[PDB]
Amino acid sequence: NVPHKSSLPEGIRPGTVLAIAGLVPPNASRFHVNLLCGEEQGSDAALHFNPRLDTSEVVFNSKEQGSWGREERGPGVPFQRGQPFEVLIIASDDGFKAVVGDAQYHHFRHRLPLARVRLVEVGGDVQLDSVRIF
Amino acid sequence: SNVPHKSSLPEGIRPGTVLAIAGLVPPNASRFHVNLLCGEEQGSDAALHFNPRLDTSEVVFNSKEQGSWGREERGPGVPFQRGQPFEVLIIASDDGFKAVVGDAQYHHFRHRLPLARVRLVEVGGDVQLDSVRIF
Repeated sequence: NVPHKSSLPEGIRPGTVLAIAGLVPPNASRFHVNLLCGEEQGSDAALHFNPRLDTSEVVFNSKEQGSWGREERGPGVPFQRGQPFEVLIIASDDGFKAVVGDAQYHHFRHRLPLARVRLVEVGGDVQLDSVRIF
Repeated sequence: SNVPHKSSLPEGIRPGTVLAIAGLVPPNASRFHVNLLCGEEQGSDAALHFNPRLDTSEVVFNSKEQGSWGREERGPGVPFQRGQPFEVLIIASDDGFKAVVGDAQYHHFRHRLPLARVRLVEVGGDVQLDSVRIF
């Protein structure tokens, strides 16, 4: 289950849009999208977006110096085993707006500097159709 | 055909706002528009006028301020077709508006009016509107 990696050569800014389309496999337990601050294993995560099919929830968090912050959770779980999905992660000045299925889902206020984000990683139990940066 | 469609934005929009517009260009369409307007009055100032012209095969970008239009900019050819559906994103940044069409970057329009002046999104002209969403 190797995680997908896409570099952000000039990082991201208010107005950057990450569009991720995929399918949750029928036996899926969980998957994630990470906005990381570099290529090092264990690099800080400005945003950890973690749909959990097994525990019926979506967890948001950040990671800094190897320790996880306090979890935030969205309402319910807008993902279904066997079903395709489209997520938008939109950077603004205040944080990240996660859009799922054409509806605003959660707003994660910035914990780390947005200028530190350099890499998108997608891992876990997910079939990745496309990652696009607008 | 959902038109003219108005989405009021009383709190305005900021950098990181995404306007997703989907619809059908009907068989004999001449042109349609997406306007980011500064108020509800007729002839209001426009931070952005996005104007696909099927009849002349151009896409024009412009602004209107103090009742006067600015200098038009033009995108690269026309990524719309009579009889075909489309998906547009208009993305606001600190610097301007990025127009995405069919999942490909199409044009960047540098801000001419302060983004903070925008109060309303209007869609009109020869388009059968599917959905207008603002994130």
